[PDB]
Amino acid sequence: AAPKAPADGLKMDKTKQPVVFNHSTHKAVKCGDCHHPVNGKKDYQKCATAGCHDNMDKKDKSAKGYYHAMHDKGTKFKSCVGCHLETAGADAAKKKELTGCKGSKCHS
Ligand code: HEC
Ligand code: HEC
Ligand code: HEC
Ligand code: HEC
Repeated sequence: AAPKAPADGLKMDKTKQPVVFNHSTHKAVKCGDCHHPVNGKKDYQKCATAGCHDNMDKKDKSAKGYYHAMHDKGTKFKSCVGCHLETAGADAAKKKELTGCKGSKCHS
Protein backbone atom coordinates (compact mmCIF):
# COMPACT_ATOMS: atom_id res chain seq x y z
CA ALA A 1 0.00 0.00 0.00
CA ALA A 2 1.12 3.54 0.45
CA PRO A 3 3.73 3.81 3.20
CA LYS A 4 2.37 4.69 6.63
CA ALA A 5 3.83 7.03 9.23
CA PRO A 6 5.68 5.20 12.02
CA ALA A 7 5.00 5.68 15.69
CA ASP A 8 6.45 8.58 17.56
CA GLY A 9 9.80 8.39 19.28
CA LEU A 10 12.04 7.54 16.32
CA LYS A 11 15.65 8.36 17.28
CA MET A 12 17.90 9.99 14.70
CA ASP A 13 21.28 8.91 16.07
CA LYS A 14 23.87 9.11 13.32
CA THR A 15 25.69 11.64 15.54
CA LYS A 16 26.70 12.31 19.17
CA GLN A 17 23.75 14.73 19.47
CA PRO A 18 20.81 12.44 18.61
CA VAL A 19 17.32 13.84 18.06
CA VAL A 20 13.82 12.31 18.43
CA PHE A 21 11.43 12.66 15.52
CA ASN A 22 7.67 12.41 16.05
CA HIS A 23 5.40 12.07 13.04
CA SER A 24 2.33 13.02 15.11
CA THR A 25 3.50 16.63 15.33
CA HIS A 26 4.21 16.89 11.60
CA LYS A 27 0.87 16.02 10.05
CA ALA A 28 0.65 19.59 8.64
CA VAL A 29 3.61 18.63 6.39
CA LYS A 30 3.21 16.32 3.39
CA CYS A 31 5.15 13.10 3.55
CA GLY A 32 6.97 14.04 0.33
CA ASP A 33 8.36 17.28 1.69
CA CYS A 34 10.68 15.18 3.83
CA HIS A 35 10.62 11.79 2.09
CA HIS A 36 11.31 13.82 -0.96
CA PRO A 37 11.54 12.88 -4.61
CA VAL A 38 14.82 11.35 -5.79
CA ASN A 39 14.82 10.70 -9.54
CA GLY A 40 11.21 11.83 -9.34
CA LYS A 41 10.12 9.19 -6.79
CA LYS A 42 9.49 9.88 -3.12
CA ASP A 43 12.20 8.10 -1.17
CA TYR A 44 11.38 6.78 2.33
CA GLN A 45 14.81 5.46 3.21
CA LYS A 46 16.67 6.74 6.24
CA CYS A 47 18.01 10.20 5.50
CA ALA A 48 21.73 9.23 6.00
CA THR A 49 21.54 6.08 3.87
CA ALA A 50 24.73 5.61 1.91
CA GLY A 51 24.54 7.69 -1.24
CA CYS A 52 22.03 10.03 0.44
CA HIS A 53 22.88 12.42 3.32
CA ASP A 54 25.83 10.29 4.40
CA ASN A 55 28.57 12.91 4.82
CA MET A 56 29.19 13.23 8.54
CA ASP A 57 31.36 16.33 8.05
CA LYS A 58 29.14 18.95 9.71
CA LYS A 59 31.02 21.63 7.77
CA ASP A 60 29.92 20.19 4.41
CA LYS A 61 27.32 22.25 2.54
CA SER A 62 26.75 19.88 -0.35
CA ALA A 63 23.48 18.03 -0.49
CA LYS A 64 25.15 14.93 0.98
CA GLY A 65 26.07 16.85 4.18
CA TYR A 66 23.89 15.42 6.94
CA TYR A 67 24.28 18.38 9.27
CA HIS A 68 23.54 20.72 6.41
CA ALA A 69 20.36 18.89 5.41
CA MET A 70 19.04 19.07 8.99
CA HIS A 71 19.99 22.67 9.92
CA ASP A 72 20.48 25.04 6.95
CA LYS A 73 18.31 27.56 5.18
CA GLY A 74 18.10 27.93 1.40
CA THR A 75 17.86 24.22 0.75
CA LYS A 76 15.83 22.66 -2.03
CA PHE A 77 13.71 20.90 0.55
CA LYS A 78 13.10 22.57 3.92
CA SER A 79 15.47 21.48 6.65
CA CYS A 80 14.32 20.77 10.19
CA VAL A 81 15.71 24.06 11.43
CA GLY A 82 14.76 26.06 8.32
CA CYS A 83 11.12 25.14 8.52
CA HIS A 84 11.11 25.62 12.28
CA LEU A 85 12.53 29.13 11.92
CA GLU A 86 9.67 30.04 9.59
CA THR A 87 7.19 28.42 12.02
CA ALA A 88 8.48 30.15 15.12
CA GLY A 89 8.53 33.65 13.60
CA ALA A 90 9.15 36.35 16.21
CA ASP A 91 7.89 34.18 19.08
CA ALA A 92 10.85 33.86 21.38
CA ALA A 93 9.49 30.88 23.29
CA LYS A 94 8.83 28.96 20.04
CA LYS A 95 12.21 30.00 18.74
CA LYS A 96 13.83 28.37 21.75
CA GLU A 97 11.61 25.26 21.61
CA LEU A 98 11.89 24.72 17.90
CA THR A 99 15.22 26.20 16.82
CA GLY A 100 17.41 26.40 19.89
CA CYS A 101 20.80 24.78 19.72
CA LYS A 102 20.44 23.61 23.28
CA GLY A 103 17.48 23.41 25.72
CA SER A 104 15.18 22.84 22.72
CA LYS A 105 12.90 19.99 21.76
CA CYS A 106 15.54 18.77 19.36
CA HIS A 107 18.68 19.13 21.59
CA SER A 108 18.22 19.11 25.38
C1 HEC B 1 21.37 25.51 16.61
C2 HEC B 1 21.37 26.32 15.40
C3 HEC B 1 21.84 24.18 16.62
C4 HEC B 1 23.13 23.72 16.60
C5 HEC B 1 24.45 24.48 16.70
C6 HEC B 1 23.07 22.33 16.27
N1 HEC B 1 21.77 21.91 16.26
FE1 HEC B 1 21.16 20.04 15.58
N2 HEC B 1 20.63 18.15 14.90
C7 HEC B 1 19.39 17.88 14.41
C8 HEC B 1 19.40 16.58 13.82
C9 HEC B 1 18.21 15.91 13.16
C10 HEC B 1 20.65 16.12 13.99
C11 HEC B 1 21.13 14.75 13.69
C12 HEC B 1 20.76 13.73 14.78
C13 HEC B 1 21.45 12.42 14.61
O1 HEC B 1 21.21 11.72 13.61
O2 HEC B 1 22.31 12.09 15.47
C14 HEC B 1 21.43 17.09 14.69
C15 HEC B 1 22.77 17.01 15.04
C16 HEC B 1 23.53 18.04 15.54
C17 HEC B 1 24.91 18.04 15.89
C18 HEC B 1 25.80 16.82 15.66
C19 HEC B 1 26.67 16.97 14.40
C20 HEC B 1 27.80 15.93 14.25
O3 HEC B 1 27.87 15.28 13.19
O4 HEC B 1 28.37 15.52 15.27
C21 HEC B 1 25.33 19.28 16.21
C22 HEC B 1 26.69 19.80 16.54
C23 HEC B 1 24.17 20.13 16.16
N3 HEC B 1 23.15 19.35 15.71
C24 HEC B 1 24.11 21.46 16.49
C25 HEC B 1 18.31 18.70 14.56
C26 HEC B 1 18.13 19.94 15.14
C27 HEC B 1 16.93 20.65 15.49
C28 HEC B 1 15.59 20.17 15.38
C29 HEC B 1 14.75 21.01 14.56
C30 HEC B 1 17.34 21.87 16.06
C31 HEC B 1 16.52 23.01 16.63
C32 HEC B 1 18.78 21.90 16.03
N4 HEC B 1 19.19 20.74 15.46
C33 HEC B 1 19.61 22.97 16.37
C34 HEC B 1 21.00 23.04 16.34
C1 HEC C 1 9.44 15.62 7.89
C2 HEC C 1 8.95 16.66 8.72
C3 HEC C 1 8.70 14.42 7.80
C4 HEC C 1 7.33 14.22 7.50
C5 HEC C 1 6.29 15.23 7.08
C6 HEC C 1 7.08 12.80 7.52
N1 HEC C 1 8.27 12.20 7.82
FE1 HEC C 1 8.51 10.11 7.89
N2 HEC C 1 10.40 10.34 8.77
C7 HEC C 1 11.03 11.52 8.92
C8 HEC C 1 12.28 11.34 9.59
C9 HEC C 1 13.30 12.40 9.93
C10 HEC C 1 12.34 10.00 9.79
C11 HEC C 1 13.52 9.24 10.29
C12 HEC C 1 14.48 8.88 9.16
C13 HEC C 1 15.79 8.46 9.77
O1 HEC C 1 16.70 8.56 8.94
O2 HEC C 1 15.79 7.59 10.63
C14 HEC C 1 11.21 9.34 9.20
C15 HEC C 1 10.96 8.00 9.02
C16 HEC C 1 9.82 7.39 8.55
C17 HEC C 1 9.66 6.03 8.14
C18 HEC C 1 10.60 4.90 8.55
C19 HEC C 1 11.81 4.86 7.61
C20 HEC C 1 12.86 3.79 7.87
O3 HEC C 1 13.47 3.84 8.96
O4 HEC C 1 12.94 2.83 7.05
C21 HEC C 1 8.66 5.90 7.23
C22 HEC C 1 8.00 4.65 6.70
C23 HEC C 1 7.93 7.15 7.27
N3 HEC C 1 8.79 8.05 7.91
C24 HEC C 1 6.78 7.47 6.56
C25 HEC C 1 6.17 8.70 6.40
C26 HEC C 1 4.82 8.93 5.95
C27 HEC C 1 4.12 7.91 5.05
C28 HEC C 1 4.66 10.29 5.98
C29 HEC C 1 3.45 10.95 5.62
C30 HEC C 1 2.16 10.61 6.28
C31 HEC C 1 5.79 10.85 6.69
N4 HEC C 1 6.70 9.84 6.87
C32 HEC C 1 5.95 12.18 7.06
C33 HEC C 1 10.50 12.74 8.52
C34 HEC C 1 9.25 13.11 8.07
C1 HEC D 1 18.80 9.12 -0.96
C2 HEC D 1 18.07 8.16 -1.71
C3 HEC D 1 18.09 10.14 -0.26
C4 HEC D 1 17.27 10.00 0.89
C5 HEC D 1 16.74 8.73 1.54
C6 HEC D 1 16.88 11.31 1.35
N1 HEC D 1 17.60 12.17 0.62
FE1 HEC D 1 17.47 14.27 0.86
N2 HEC D 1 18.51 14.57 -0.93
C7 HEC D 1 18.97 13.59 -1.73
C8 HEC D 1 19.40 14.13 -2.97
C9 HEC D 1 20.07 13.33 -4.09
C10 HEC D 1 19.33 15.46 -2.83
C11 HEC D 1 19.53 16.43 -3.95
C12 HEC D 1 18.39 16.48 -4.98
C13 HEC D 1 18.54 17.53 -6.04
O1 HEC D 1 17.51 17.96 -6.59
O2 HEC D 1 19.50 18.34 -5.94
C14 HEC D 1 18.72 15.75 -1.56
C15 HEC D 1 18.38 17.00 -1.09
C16 HEC D 1 17.97 17.25 0.23
C17 HEC D 1 17.77 18.52 0.81
C18 HEC D 1 18.16 19.82 0.13
C19 HEC D 1 19.68 20.00 0.34
C20 HEC D 1 20.24 21.20 -0.43
O3 HEC D 1 19.47 21.91 -1.10
O4 HEC D 1 21.48 21.45 -0.30
C21 HEC D 1 17.31 18.37 2.10
C22 HEC D 1 16.94 19.38 3.14
C23 HEC D 1 17.08 16.98 2.31
N3 HEC D 1 17.47 16.36 1.12
C24 HEC D 1 16.49 16.34 3.41
C25 HEC D 1 16.17 15.02 3.57
C26 HEC D 1 15.66 14.42 4.77
C27 HEC D 1 15.15 15.19 5.99
C28 HEC D 1 15.58 13.08 4.51
C29 HEC D 1 15.07 12.08 5.38
C30 HEC D 1 13.66 12.11 5.81
C31 HEC D 1 16.06 12.85 3.17
N4 HEC D 1 16.50 14.06 2.68
C32 HEC D 1 16.22 11.64 2.50
C33 HEC D 1 18.96 12.24 -1.39
C34 HEC D 1 18.36 11.56 -0.34
C1 HEC E 1 8.19 22.15 8.17
C2 HEC E 1 8.16 21.86 6.78
C3 HEC E 1 8.83 21.23 9.06
C4 HEC E 1 9.96 20.42 8.86
C5 HEC E 1 10.83 20.15 7.63
C6 HEC E 1 10.30 19.84 10.15
N1 HEC E 1 9.42 20.32 11.06
FE1 HEC E 1 9.47 19.78 13.09
N2 HEC E 1 7.70 20.84 13.41
C7 HEC E 1 7.04 21.54 12.47
C8 HEC E 1 5.81 22.03 13.02
C9 HEC E 1 4.80 22.88 12.25
C10 HEC E 1 5.84 21.67 14.31
C11 HEC E 1 4.93 22.01 15.46
C12 HEC E 1 5.36 23.34 16.12
C13 HEC E 1 4.79 23.54 17.50
O1 HEC E 1 4.80 24.66 18.01
O2 HEC E 1 4.76 22.57 18.30
C14 HEC E 1 7.05 20.95 14.57
C15 HEC E 1 7.47 20.43 15.78
C16 HEC E 1 8.66 19.79 16.05
C17 HEC E 1 9.15 19.32 17.34
C18 HEC E 1 8.42 19.54 18.62
C19 HEC E 1 7.22 18.56 18.81
C20 HEC E 1 7.71 17.14 19.11
O3 HEC E 1 7.67 16.33 18.15
O4 HEC E 1 8.10 16.94 20.28
C21 HEC E 1 10.35 18.68 17.14
C22 HEC E 1 11.27 18.04 18.16
C23 HEC E 1 10.54 18.55 15.72
N3 HEC E 1 9.50 19.27 15.12
C24 HEC E 1 11.67 18.05 15.09
C25 HEC E 1 12.00 18.04 13.75
C26 HEC E 1 13.12 17.41 13.11
C27 HEC E 1 14.20 16.68 13.92
C28 HEC E 1 13.03 17.67 11.79
C29 HEC E 1 13.90 17.24 10.72
C30 HEC E 1 14.21 15.83 10.49
C31 HEC E 1 11.78 18.38 11.61
N4 HEC E 1 11.25 18.69 12.85
C32 HEC E 1 11.28 18.94 10.45
C33 HEC E 1 7.38 21.57 11.11
C34 HEC E 1 8.50 21.11 10.45
